[PDB]
Amino acid sequence: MQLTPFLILLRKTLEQLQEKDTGNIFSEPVPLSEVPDYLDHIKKPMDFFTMKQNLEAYRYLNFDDFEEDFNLIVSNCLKYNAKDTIFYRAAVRLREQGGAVLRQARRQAEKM
Ligand SMILES: C[C@@H]1Nc2ccccc2NC1=O
Repeated sequence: MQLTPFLILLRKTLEQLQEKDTGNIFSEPVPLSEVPDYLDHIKKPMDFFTMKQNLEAYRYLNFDDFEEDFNLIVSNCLKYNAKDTIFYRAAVRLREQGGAVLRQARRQAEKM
């Protein structure tokens, strides 16, 4: 498999995932200024801006490593926030809508 078409696919997939995050609540790292306790139990924060930087640093060389960091965005949010919050439900919705995006992208990758 060739590297450039694969990264082109990951770039498109990342854009499709960001489109599902309409509030842009996962676009950038969680502000530790407003959430000073966030690192107490979130051992690896993740967000789409960080994912873009990892992508361009050639840190995602297979679909699973890309998908793992997306799942981290979701799982961090479910962990930190109470179930009755907008944040928690936004993570549920992203898990649902992003899973469909990821399944189609992986089918495209496996054709390579
Ligand atoms: C991910 C999401 N972002 C955020 C921004 C500002 C305050 C708290 C949060 N908590 C979150 O989980």
